[PDB]
Amino acid sequence: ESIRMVLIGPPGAGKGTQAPNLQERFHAAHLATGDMLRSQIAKGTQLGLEAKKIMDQGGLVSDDIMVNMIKDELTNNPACKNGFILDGFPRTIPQAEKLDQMLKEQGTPLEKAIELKVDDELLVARITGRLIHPASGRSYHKIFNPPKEDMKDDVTGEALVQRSDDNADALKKRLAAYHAQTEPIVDFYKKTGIWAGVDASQPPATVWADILNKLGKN
Ligand SMILES: Nc1ncnc2c1ncn2[C@@H]1O[C@H](COP(=O)(O)OP(=O)(O)OP(=O)(O)OP(=O)(O)OP(=O)(O)OC[C@H]2O[C@@H](n3cnc4c(N)ncnc43)[C@H](O)[C@@H]2O)[C@@H](O)[C@H]1O
Ligand SMILES: [Mg+2]
Repeated sequence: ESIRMVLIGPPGAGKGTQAPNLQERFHAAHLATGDMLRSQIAKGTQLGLEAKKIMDQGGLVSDDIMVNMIKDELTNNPACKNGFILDGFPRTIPQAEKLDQMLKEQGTPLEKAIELKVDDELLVARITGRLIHPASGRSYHKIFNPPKEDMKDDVTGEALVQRSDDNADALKKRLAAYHAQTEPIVDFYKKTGIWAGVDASQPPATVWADILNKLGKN
């Protein structure tokens, strides 16, 4: 129950769905930069308000902002001493290089980078059917993964919402940004030898068993 890892995948691939599994199993901290940004928006902070406009256009928030955010969480979040699951970070080559240097100075290098590979065609249905519980970050899908109490988060009973960047127009922008900016990082980790690919087109429990097999832990 110590892992230091990155989850990489296109929008809707399943990072947020699998992260709880990894978190349970390894008692690692789940560091999800999308959720962090959405917290900023919810607190109504100036960073949150300017990030929202970029997020809804399917753009990427500045590397400087994102690196600083993660630097602080690694440094002064106690939970990141067990290990951590990075979800949505790094998202660009500069973020990947700077993370590399941060973890070198701390002497705690990444063990695995798991790519959740899934064709883009499948991603539209996942995005447009998604409901989230804003408070926990938990995602459901109207077709593929329903709440038992529909439109209600099961674990709190609290209402589910749609994400404001979860539409086909923004998603086209999101997918392009992923192929242009994020997908090069997979090669970076291939060169460092910590990459493993997973078939994220399978259903959740099957992807999870695939991830466990690929972490060398099952
Ligand atoms: N480091 C950074 N640098 C720059 N900018 C940054 C940044 N970090 C964040 N940002 C910014 O913030 C924005 C949002 O970031 P973020 O929120 O991190 O978005 P993302 O990377 O686009 O990912 P998603 O959350 O959409 O996908 P997911 O894979 O986690 O999906 P889920 O598991 O819910 O699953 C999707 C849906 O399908 C479902 N599902 C999951 N798995 C399966 C399966 N196997 N089969 C069927 N249904 C499934 C779910 O139930 C759900 O309905 C960015 O676009 C950018 O603006
Ligand atoms: Mg997510």
